[PDB]
Amino acid sequence: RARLITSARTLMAERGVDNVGIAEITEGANIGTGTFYNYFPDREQLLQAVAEDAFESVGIALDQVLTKLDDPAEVFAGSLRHLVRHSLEDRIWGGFFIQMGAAHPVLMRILGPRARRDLLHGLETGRFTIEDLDLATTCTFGSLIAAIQMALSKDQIFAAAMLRMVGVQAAEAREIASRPLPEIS
Amino acid sequence: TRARLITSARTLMAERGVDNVGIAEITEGANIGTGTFYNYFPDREQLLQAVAEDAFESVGIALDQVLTKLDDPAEVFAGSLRHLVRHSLEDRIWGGFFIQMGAAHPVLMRILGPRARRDLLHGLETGRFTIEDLDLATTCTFGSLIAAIQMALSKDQIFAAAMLRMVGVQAAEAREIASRPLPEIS
Repeated sequence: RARLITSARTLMAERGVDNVGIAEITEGANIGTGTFYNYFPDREQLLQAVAEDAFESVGIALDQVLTKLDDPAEVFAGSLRHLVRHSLEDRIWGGFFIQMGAAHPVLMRILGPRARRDLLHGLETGRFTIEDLDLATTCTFGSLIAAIQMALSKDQIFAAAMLRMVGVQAAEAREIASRPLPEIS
Repeated sequence: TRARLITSARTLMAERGVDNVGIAEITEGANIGTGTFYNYFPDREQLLQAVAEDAFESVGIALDQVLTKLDDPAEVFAGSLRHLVRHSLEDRIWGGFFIQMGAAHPVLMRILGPRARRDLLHGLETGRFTIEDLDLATTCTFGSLIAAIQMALSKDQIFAAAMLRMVGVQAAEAREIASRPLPEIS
C-alpha cells in the first residue's frame, strides 16, 4: 500500500489516470497481481487513495503558506485559487475531477476539515456571514468541482464568487480573489 | 412510446431501487421485452436520464407559472431554489436522482439550467445581483444544490440565503429575502 499509491500515481503523470491496470501497479509495488487485492478491494479504491494523497500534499502545502496572511478572506480565496489553478496544471489532477466521481467526498475527507477551519476563522472575525458552517463548507466544494469541470471544457472569477457566498461585499470580493498569490511550493 | 417507458421505469425504480431496474422489467411495464427496447433507446442510462430531465421539466415549467410573477428577482431565484430543495427532501424519486446519478449536475444543467440563467441575468440587469461569469454562476448554483441536498439526505432557506449571498445580494438582506412566504406550485 506504501508504494502501491505512488506506483499508480507515477503511471498517471504521463499515461492517463484511466490507463492504469493492476498488472503494472503491483509490479511497481513489487507484489504479485493476486496480492493487490489485500490492500485495496476495488480499483476505484486505489485511484481514490491516489487522490487523497494528492489533495493532502496540497492540503499541507496550503496551511504552511496561506494562513500566514492576516486576512481570513484571503486565506480562503488563496487556498481556493490554488486548488483551481492546480486542477488546471497537474495532468493527474485534471483526471480527479472530470473523471473521478468520488471527487466530492474525496475532498470532504482531505480538505473538509481545513475548509471548515478557514470558513469558521473568517466567521468569528465577522469577515464572513455563514448560517451553517457545513453547507457553506460543502457548497464551497460542490462549486470547486463544477467550476473546474467547466473550466476544463478563472482561478479568480471563482474565488471572487465564493467569498461572495460567504457574505463578503460583492465588490471587495473580486479584489481579494485578485491579489498576488503566495507560492505553494 | 418513449413516453410510456419513462413512466414504466419511474414506478419500478421509485419502488425497487433505481440500481436494480433492468431494461427488461422496464419495458415489460410499457409492455415490451428487453431486446425490443435496447433498439428504441440506446442504453438504460439514457432512459434513466430521460426520467431525470423529464422529472425536472415538471417542477421547472411549474415554477415558471408562479415564482417568475414575483417582483423582486432575488426572490424568484431564492424561491425557485428553496422549492427545488423542498422537493428533494420530499420524494423517494427525487432524493434518488442526486445520491445516485452522475448526471445529477449535467441533467440539472440542461433542464433547469437555462431557467437559472434567465432569472440570474435578469436580476443582473435590475441591479439586483453582481455576477461575473453567468456560466460559472449558473453551474456553481446547481453544483451547490446537489452538494447541499446530498448533505441534507444523510435547510432550504439557509441554502438560498447562501445562493443569494453568492450572486451578490446583501449578506444581511440575503436571509430576509429567503425566509419570505414560499408560494405554492404544480
